[PDB]
Amino acid sequence: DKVMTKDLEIDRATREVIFKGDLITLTRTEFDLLLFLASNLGRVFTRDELLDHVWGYNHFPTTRTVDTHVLQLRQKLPGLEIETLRGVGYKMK
Amino acid sequence: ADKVMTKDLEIDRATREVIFKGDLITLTRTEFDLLLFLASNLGRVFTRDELLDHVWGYNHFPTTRTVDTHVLQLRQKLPGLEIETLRGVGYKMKA
Repeated sequence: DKVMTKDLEIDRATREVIFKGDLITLTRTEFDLLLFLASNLGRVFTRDELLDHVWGYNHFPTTRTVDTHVLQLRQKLPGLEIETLRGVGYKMK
Repeated sequence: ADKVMTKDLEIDRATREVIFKGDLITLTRTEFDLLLFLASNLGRVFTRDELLDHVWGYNHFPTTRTVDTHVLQLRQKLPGLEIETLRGVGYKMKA
C-alpha cells in the first residue's frame, strides 16, 4: 500500500508524498514518475521507458512510432532504400 | 515543383500521392510526411527524435525531454532526493 525508501513515504492510493518528514505536493505526472522510480530501486530506466510508464502507452507519438512507421513504409514500398543505423537512426540512400 | 523524385520513387507534395516502381501507393498522412522528409534529404542520417520532431511536430506532446524536465522538478521539490542521472541514457533512484 505504502512505498518506502530512505527519504520517501508514498501512498499510491492518495497521491500522498512524505519526504524527510514533510508533506510535499507533486503534480500527477511528477507523482507517477517518483512512484515508478521509488518502486524500482537500483534499476536504470531509459528516458524512453520512463516516458511510457509515466505518461502511459499510445497517447502520443514516441521514438517507437518512428521505428514502426519505417517498417510500414518498407512493407508498402518493397525494396525502399532506407538504411538502418542500429543504435542511431535512419537514412534514405 | 510539386514532385520529389528518387530511385523508383515519385512523390507529389501537393496531391500527396506516392508512385513507387510504377504503382500508386496509399500511405497514411504521417507515413507520407516521413517518406517525403527522408526522400528530400537523401544520404543524411536522422535520429529517431529528430524524425519525431520533424514529422509529428516539435513541442506538440511529451517527449524524453519532458522526462528530463520532470526529474529536475522532482529534485527541486524534494531537495536531496537521490535520483542519479545516467548521461544520455536515463535515470535511477539509488535508495
